[PDB]
Amino acid sequence: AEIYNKDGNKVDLYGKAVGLHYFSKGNGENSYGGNGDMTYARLGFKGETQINSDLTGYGQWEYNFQGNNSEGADAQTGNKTRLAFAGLKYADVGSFDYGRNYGVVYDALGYTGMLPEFGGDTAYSDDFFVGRVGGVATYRNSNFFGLVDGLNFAVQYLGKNERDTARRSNGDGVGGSISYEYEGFGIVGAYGAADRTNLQEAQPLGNGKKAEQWATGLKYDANNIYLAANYGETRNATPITNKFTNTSGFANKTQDVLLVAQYQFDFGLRPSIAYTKSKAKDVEGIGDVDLVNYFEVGATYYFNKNMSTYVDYIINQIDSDNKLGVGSDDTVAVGIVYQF
Amino acid sequence: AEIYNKDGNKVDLYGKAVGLHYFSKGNGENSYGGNGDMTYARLGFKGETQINSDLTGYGQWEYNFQGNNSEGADAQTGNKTRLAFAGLKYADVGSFDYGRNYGVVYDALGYTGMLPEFGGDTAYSDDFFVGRVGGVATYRNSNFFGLVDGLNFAVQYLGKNERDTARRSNGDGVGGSISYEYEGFGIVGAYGAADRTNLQEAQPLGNGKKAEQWATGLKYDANNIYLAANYGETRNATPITNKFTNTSGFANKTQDVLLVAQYQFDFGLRPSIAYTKSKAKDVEGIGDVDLVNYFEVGATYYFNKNMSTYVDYIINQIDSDNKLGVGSDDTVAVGIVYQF
Amino acid sequence: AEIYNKDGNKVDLYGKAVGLHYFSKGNGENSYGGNGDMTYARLGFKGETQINSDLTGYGQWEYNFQGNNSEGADAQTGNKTRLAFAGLKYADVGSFDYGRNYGVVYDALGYTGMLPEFGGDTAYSDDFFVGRVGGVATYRNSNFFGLVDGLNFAVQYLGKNERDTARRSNGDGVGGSISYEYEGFGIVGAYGAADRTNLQEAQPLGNGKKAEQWATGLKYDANNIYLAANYGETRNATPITNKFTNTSGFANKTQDVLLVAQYQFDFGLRPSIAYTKSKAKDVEGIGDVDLVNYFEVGATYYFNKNMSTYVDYIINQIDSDNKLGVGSDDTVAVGIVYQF
Repeated sequence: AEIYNKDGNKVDLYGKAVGLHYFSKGNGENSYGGNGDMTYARLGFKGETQINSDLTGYGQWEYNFQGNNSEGADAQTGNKTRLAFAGLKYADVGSFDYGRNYGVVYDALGYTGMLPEFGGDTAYSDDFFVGRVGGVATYRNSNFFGLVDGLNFAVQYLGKNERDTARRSNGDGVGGSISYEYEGFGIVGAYGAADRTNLQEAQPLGNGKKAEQWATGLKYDANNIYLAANYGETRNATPITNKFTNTSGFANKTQDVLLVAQYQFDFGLRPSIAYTKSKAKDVEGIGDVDLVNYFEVGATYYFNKNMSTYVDYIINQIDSDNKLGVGSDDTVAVGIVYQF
Repeated sequence: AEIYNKDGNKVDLYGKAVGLHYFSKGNGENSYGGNGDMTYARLGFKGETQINSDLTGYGQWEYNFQGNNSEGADAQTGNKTRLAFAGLKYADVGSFDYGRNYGVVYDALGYTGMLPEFGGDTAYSDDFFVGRVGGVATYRNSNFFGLVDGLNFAVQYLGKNERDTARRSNGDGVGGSISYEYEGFGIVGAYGAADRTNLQEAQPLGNGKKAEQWATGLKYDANNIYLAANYGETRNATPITNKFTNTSGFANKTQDVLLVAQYQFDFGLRPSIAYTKSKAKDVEGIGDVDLVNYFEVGATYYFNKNMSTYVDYIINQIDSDNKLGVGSDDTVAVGIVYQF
Repeated sequence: AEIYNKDGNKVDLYGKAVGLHYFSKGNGENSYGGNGDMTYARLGFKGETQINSDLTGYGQWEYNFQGNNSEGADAQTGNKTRLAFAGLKYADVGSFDYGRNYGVVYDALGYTGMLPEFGGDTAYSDDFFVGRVGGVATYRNSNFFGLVDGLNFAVQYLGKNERDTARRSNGDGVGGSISYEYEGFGIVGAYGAADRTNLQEAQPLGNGKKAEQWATGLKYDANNIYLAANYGETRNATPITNKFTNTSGFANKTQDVLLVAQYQFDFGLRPSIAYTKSKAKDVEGIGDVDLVNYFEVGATYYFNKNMSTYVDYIINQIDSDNKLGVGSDDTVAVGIVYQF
């Protein structure tokens, strides 16, 4: 909600309270999304100030407050800053920003990250260029310096992040993306490669000294219709865990497919149909293993722009004999969102 | 403070900074409220959007930021989300919301939770239906579908919450409350019962497979006068700790009484007089033991609606030979509140 | 940003997103400021309500959200409440507030805490009266009851804070400051002494039962020019660590000097030149050792009041044979700030 706007500076304070609950059988240990209360809230700000006609400064922060913890010792479980960055946009020269933000390969995966509650399985956090990461400097150009309507690109520099955990770490790397949008149609190509840290290399699963990730996407976005598809692959970048051995590391190789089809009725109802499948290849020990594999059917109903509710239903196709221990049960999420 | 209100959506961003200090003798280990700096702040939002004349969507989040921690490792001590839920209210049909919110038995205990700094001792957090809990779906009806002015009820479904701690856990249960308000007078009755988790049962104190809590309340609220009284009981629901043995669990049984008398002078001064006593029965090993027992005398002075200061004084009636180790010293809280 | 102002109550919600990165060689273990992503954000509120013509109530809270943590287990690293207090100001009688706030000796050190990214090295947190501490009650008087323009003083009472750590702890103490400002010129004198806790005394380094800190400051602030200087000393108050022995405690004695010279060009550029040196005397075992010692050259460029960027460069004068293990390498900070 734009709570402030004076002297060329406008501040949008935004947030939401999401009552949420997952239904899966058993202790949801073997299901797709788990089970039980998953309530949470978000609070963030996006500011933008016009330094002059061609120059704009801007910043953004967003935090995640779990609403399913007790007020006891576990009270902070799941809380975190999702985004934190500042930047400048100059005329048709492009924008530049630095901070915790989205990796460039997500310029592609974004296409199918449209499910009511699930989806976007391959867009992991602190996992190089596919989701939100810290220490990324991003340059973006729109309409090719204003010379080509619809042609955009981006290059991104990822600074080394040596964390206590191999999962949340990364070495230096570069990434880029090129996309093109013509009247409802959009196509993207994105790619990044980075150094792996000592600790990532000291891991049991996955083998290499460089991580890679690319994804391409195609979409048709117009006339109440949204159809999108993604295909990408990765080398030693996707994190996996053998639940049996309690071993961990990264998939040597994966091939990822994501399809989404949705329609927005005029009265508020937006049905969703989706398909996801990410399979790992050459896992040291297992061979080829599915990591994610399911059909999604769900629907969101918008009361207006501040209120909505939805049911997301995962029809898990993973099978009980999955070598890594990946869960095979179904999950149903029901939620009620208020937002501003 | 209502910082936003356009297109039927109004956002109230609220909060407070409370400079607070407790005075108790010794290391306040044996006193009622402890001793020393207890400064803290609150930040929350309450939004409400009119989807149409009969339908309203709404959400709320509130957080607690301790102001008495260092900026060192202990910096997060005491921080937590207090409330987080979204919901809908439809015409005279009632409201429904889901998230971290107040258990229904507090519809009763609320009556006497009016002290300047203390009071409301029996309304514990993450303790089934008496205080704030996670994963509660609540239906509330006002004026009996609009057919009976002043007659309200509520039913609430509590979802299992298996936490790492027996204190912060709960099984599934249902609760309800009926209250009636006629011209300054109000009466309430509230009740809930729930399953106890394995871990709650594995505890040294308390014995059963079901937790119960009911409370009734009576109040006279008009003419600058506020007089209220509560009486309730519980089975295996109230958490207790033997300080000697360092044993823990729940009271098999308790009987709780709370009385409050206050007056609001026209110039800002609101004196308070209260009495509280909660006694546990059949504690495995001790027999009957008082858990809370005191007189309260205090006063709040309102400079206006954003500024106030108060002194709350607990005249502890617990005695030094209390079998559980419950403290017997007095405590005096002084505080200065700014809020919006 | 003043997001609210009605009925004599105005709320200023403020914050910033700072994309930040440090450049130091090696693993920045031996450099002055470290190395890598240091992105972060701030969110705070300052409220003020006019109770009547002579009386004002007010409160403030400010929090620090690190933007360089993953969304994993380390997500909360560095987060904390910086300030949290409420208070009243009455006519020319003075103001009083209580909560987590700035120690009075900082009324002096503030003079030179003006560097783009570094500086203010002696103004440690939870370190008695020099930086932000919890449980301080502060009385401030301006213009000597309105009888002497430019003459101000303050007295401050610090309540004992027994934390789990000797570094973040303190006993009771009192502090005061007197300053005088005449047309661009300002002079200050500040002083405080406090009890040290058992745990502080149980430490390997430093010896005494009372901590002291005083600093004097001189400044010339006018005509786009800012020149300031500080000199202060401390007894058993400054925290130090022998990196070799991994020993810790407080410096028996230190002598601190800080000089700053800056100029604000009309077009937005504010160059900075500074010098800092804090040396410990009588360290048990080492003798005299420098703790901080460097030249700073840097510059901030203001796009407007909401957007700026800067480069701060530390020319470390500490030498590689520093007895405590204090780092000797240089550090360069580059940052881009959006704020409101």
